[PDB]
This record gives sequence, C-alpha cells and structure tokens, in this order.
Amino acid sequence: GELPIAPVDRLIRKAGAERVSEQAAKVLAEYLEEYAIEIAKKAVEFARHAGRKTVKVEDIKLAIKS
Amino acid sequence: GELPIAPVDRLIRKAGAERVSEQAAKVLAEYLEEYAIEIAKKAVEFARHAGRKTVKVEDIKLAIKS
Repeated sequence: GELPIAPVDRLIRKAGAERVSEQAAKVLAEYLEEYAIEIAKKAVEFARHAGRKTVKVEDIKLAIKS
Repeated sequence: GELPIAPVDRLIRKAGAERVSEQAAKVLAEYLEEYAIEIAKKAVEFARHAGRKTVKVEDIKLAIKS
C-alpha cells in the first residue's frame, strides 16, 4: 500500500500490546490508509471550492472534523 | 511522531490533490497517529480479556468498527 507497517505496529505496542501479529499491524495500516483517503477527499473538495490546487492545513482540519 | 509524512502526502494526492503543503500532510499524519492509538487501545482490551498478550487481526477488526 502506502503507509509503512512498522510504525503502526509500534503504535499498537505503545497502546499497551506486548506482542502484535504481523497481519494485525498490516490490517490497521490498511484501514488507516483508506481513512486517510476518505478525509483527503473532503480536503481536496475544500481546496477546489476555494479555487485552490494546493491543499492546506485548514482543508485537512475541516476534513478530519466531518 | 511515528507515521511518515511522505506516504500521507501521497495519499492526499491520490485523492485528487495537485499540490499539498508540507504542513497539511504533517497534520493529517499526526491525526492518523492519534486515531490509530485510540483504535489500538481498544484492540489491546479485547486481547487482554481474551487472555492474550499478542494483539491479533480479530482484535483490530473489532477496534476499527467501534
């Protein structure tokens, strides 16, 4: 995909996990990827409607808060 | 934090972004980081009550749809 697996695996360990299965980290990472895409889409919409090609912090914030 | 900015930036682009401000990508990456942890904490709980120290796919799947 796009998002590395190792960082997500570590995030699970930071959430309290003693051990994390390879597939568990991959799955979460995959889900985070589609979630990112979902939010990104709204972000791109906010930019296009502003007559902008560049997506800024303001677009992302609004996208996450939807 | 943990998750890299570059991959996130690329996801925004694959969502339709022609240009993405470094900050925009960074903030989305940090939010995804915060979200994964929240999901992960729930995953550790299912695992713990199952008597397991290793977080599995079944745990992540349930934490995601909460």
